[PDB]
Amino acid sequence: SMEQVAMELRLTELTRLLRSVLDQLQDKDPARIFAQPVSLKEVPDYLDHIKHPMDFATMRKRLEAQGYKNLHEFEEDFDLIIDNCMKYNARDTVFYRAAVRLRDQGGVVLRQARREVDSIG
Repeated sequence: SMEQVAMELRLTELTRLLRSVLDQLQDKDPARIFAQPVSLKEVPDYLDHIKHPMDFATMRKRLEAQGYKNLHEFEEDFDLIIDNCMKYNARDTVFYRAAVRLRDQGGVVLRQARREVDSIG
């Protein structure tokens, strides 16, 4: 139908906007701490600690499958990256500190994305 197409165009344009958001967020992680899944070869007990792992590569796969229906879902995944790290790692670690900086800096990017999504429908 024409409505299904129009809806698919909306999802495509959301995907385009989320792709730019994701690039902007990932620039706030220049050390690449959150680029890839925590290795279960190198942290074999990780899933005993963290029940829903997340990372930027995993978000990118979902994005490119148009797997985010709205900004809330995308933000949920970004928040998992930060929150998982802040639980697994202690406060006095480069990992925890990198998460805090990503959260603080990403907040700005996400504040305007919310406005752009409400604005452009």
